[PDB]
Amino acid sequence: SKTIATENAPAAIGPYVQGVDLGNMIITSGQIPVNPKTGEVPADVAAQARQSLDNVKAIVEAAGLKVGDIVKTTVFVKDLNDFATVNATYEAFFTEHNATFPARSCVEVARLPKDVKIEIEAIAVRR
Amino acid sequence: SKTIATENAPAAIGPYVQGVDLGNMIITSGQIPVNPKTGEVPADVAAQARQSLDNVKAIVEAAGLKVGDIVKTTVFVKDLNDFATVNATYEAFFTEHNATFPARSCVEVARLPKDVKIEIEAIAVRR
Amino acid sequence: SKTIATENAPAAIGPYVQGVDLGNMIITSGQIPVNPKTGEVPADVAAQARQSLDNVKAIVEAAGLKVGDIVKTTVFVKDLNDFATVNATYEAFFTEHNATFPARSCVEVARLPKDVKIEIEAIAVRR
Repeated sequence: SKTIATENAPAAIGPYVQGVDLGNMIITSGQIPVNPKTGEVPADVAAQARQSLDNVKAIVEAAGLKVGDIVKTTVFVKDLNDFATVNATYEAFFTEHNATFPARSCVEVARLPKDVKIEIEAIAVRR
Repeated sequence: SKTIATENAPAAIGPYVQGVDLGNMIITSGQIPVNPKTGEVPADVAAQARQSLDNVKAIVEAAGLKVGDIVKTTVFVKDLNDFATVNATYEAFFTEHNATFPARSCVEVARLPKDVKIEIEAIAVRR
Repeated sequence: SKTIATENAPAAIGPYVQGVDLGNMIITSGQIPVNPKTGEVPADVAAQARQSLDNVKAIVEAAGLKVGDIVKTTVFVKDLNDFATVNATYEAFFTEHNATFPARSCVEVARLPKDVKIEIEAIAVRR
């Protein structure tokens, strides 16, 4: 197994790595909507969902996989009242990559790192 | 890898599939207590826990596995004060299937889809 | 696949096992900061984080692996305001084991079993 490290997702400053490549299975850390170019977080929940998904994509692609290889996500949100918006963005993201939708779990948590509105972790497979 | 799709669990309307069959490992989406026959959610927390477990079972069985093949679950609840009840139902469900209990994580979240009281995701293996 | 059962982590009284050994992959149950020798929970959040990590370590080691084989954790906390402290302890724990940091997801939940401040689940691999 090996660490996945890419400039295309926010740098792993704390005691974690961006993701792990286990051979057939890749697992990402929970991605928050931090822009890897600027370090900023967009205000808009739809934009946050998209930034988190782009961060997941960067890690999966750094391991040689595609968005279409993602088979399971967990989506942690700060407010389920914004879920229609998140769902629309999430759906669009997968559609843009001609990807079958992953299996998913979705819950509203009390708070997320940096007070973001969403955090998404993903599992992808080579086969 | 392939999608698991069964009439025996609530249809996957949003941007997700019910579960994924990765070869040896099967992963389900987080199941909420929606009845696949009627679309209704039972009021009772014990009944909700059982409906979620039945939904997990439907997906695992659609992949050719048994409840006894489930090795890890995550149980998200709306209120840990109802956990004795949930635990009793969960225990009964596994016992009914002559199944070794899976590894498990349990947390109280702020809110769940459709305001349900429980959501359960599961991992099962063929070997 | 087989159950992992060790006297070195709190006994699995409810309907769960401490962890599962799936061959290459080991998955633990969500560990809470209960001391396996006394059954008590330390007051201090740093001490709680360390007790949870020690419990994870006991299960991983019972399967023949090391802390350095842990590749993904999920850390559920009661209060993200205590996260700097948790992070410091978590970092120290991995460093003490000369371990590459795992991938990680971190969220604040509404409540945890026994009103603890942290629960940590982990995935480790042999290869």
